Amino acid sequence: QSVDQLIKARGKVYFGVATDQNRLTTGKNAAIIQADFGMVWPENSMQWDATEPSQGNFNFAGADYLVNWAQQNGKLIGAGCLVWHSFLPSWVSSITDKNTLTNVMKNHITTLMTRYKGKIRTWDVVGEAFNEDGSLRQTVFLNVIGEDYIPIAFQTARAADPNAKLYIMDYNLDSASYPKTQAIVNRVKQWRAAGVPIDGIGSQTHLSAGQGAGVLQALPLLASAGTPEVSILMLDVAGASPTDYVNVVNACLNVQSCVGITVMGVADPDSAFASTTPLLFDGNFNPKPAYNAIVQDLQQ
Repeated sequence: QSVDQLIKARGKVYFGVATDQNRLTTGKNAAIIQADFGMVWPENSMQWDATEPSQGNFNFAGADYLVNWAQQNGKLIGAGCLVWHSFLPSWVSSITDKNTLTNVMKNHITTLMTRYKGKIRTWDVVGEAFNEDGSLRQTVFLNVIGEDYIPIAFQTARAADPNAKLYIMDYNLDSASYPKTQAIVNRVKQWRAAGVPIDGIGSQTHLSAGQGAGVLQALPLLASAGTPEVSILMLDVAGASPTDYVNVVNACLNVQSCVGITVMGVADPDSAFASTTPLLFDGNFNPKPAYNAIVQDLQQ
């Protein structure tokens, strides 16, 4: 049974998954995505180091394949991350002029978003901008441009494709008493009051065993920032306990503005954390107990 169809029946937009070309051509990934998921994200093919490995010169072969596949199969598309220190090529992190880096960042955003204009439901514009104590992470963008880089990125993105929902995303937003959770709420409220077009907060939900329960309180706190949408993305859970997965799903159902959930991958062996077997399908592409528990939870 399709978790995407069932979550849509409960009033949400999608249950999605991250993938890319060589997953769609191997294993049983394409068949599972076709049957069970409503939205696809590029795992790597839209990141900066994959799309702009040298200045002004873009690589789109991998991203084009995924966008075309999604359109042919009637799936929604999410994409990202436009500005994320973890996937920056060296040529960007060696720029020291504020004007130059601003133009480089705007060109990167505008080029990617224009190519797929109108085809992408959600863009992750800025990722992992916060330290664990809630201060802003001292990346090349903060050091060279200053805190204005976040407003600039979102303004540029809105102009490039007004149809897309624009998100900021971060991890370790899984507990309501963790300082980073309240910090992103504080800053997003301030940015939206200044007219910055942040449509969503995406919570990168990479969980250890037993941490699902905390999301029931953290996700409503994230929603208190007043963005139109929030989402769970990059979801995986060490051990893949049904209890942890059901708690995350119910957090989504309890938060009106939470539009859906994206899991990090299909089958355990293709996880970056494969030894923790943290996904919903096993190494033989069989649905795991957590998958069936989600199905039952969505039907009750």
